[PDB]
Amino acid sequence: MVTKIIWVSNNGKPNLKIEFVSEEEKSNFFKEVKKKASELGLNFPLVQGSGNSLLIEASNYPINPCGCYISPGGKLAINFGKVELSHFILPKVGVKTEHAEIFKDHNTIFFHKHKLPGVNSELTFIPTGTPV
Repeated sequence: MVTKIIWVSNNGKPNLKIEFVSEEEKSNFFKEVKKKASELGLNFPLVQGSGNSLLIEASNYPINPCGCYISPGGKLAINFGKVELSHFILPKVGVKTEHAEIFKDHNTIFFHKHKLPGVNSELTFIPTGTPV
């Protein structure tokens, strides 16, 4: 699983760090997400961080809409370019309605402030069928 996500700031811009239980899981996610982005004609700025982590880098509107940005209201937002990429990614990360505003026919989510309030805030996930 994705163990946690972290709002980080790199070179003054918001990124989302994504940690995995293993390097194998990280590598599979990287490959699958890059494949899906390519099939959708998108340059999705998912980059390597470490053996077990990746980063989603900042958006570059209007050249490339995909990536992280801070919304006017101060929420960490991620634009996935197309709804199909958001739909593909979110269940693999574990992001659900309790974590973010998610719209069925739109390409962008907004993390709730109370879940990810700022830089270096972390959000951990519950493994699906974990015993008490």
